Amino acid sequence: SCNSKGTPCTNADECCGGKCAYNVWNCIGGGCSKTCGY
Repeated sequence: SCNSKGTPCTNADECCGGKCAYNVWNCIGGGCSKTCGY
């Protein structure tokens, strides 16, 4: 059970590829929503 890119998560495990993290310019690390890369 995994997820795909563009999907919200809290850990890399949530991503079949292992790329869980948020990438924003107006969302400093600390209260954001990480997304899948692969």
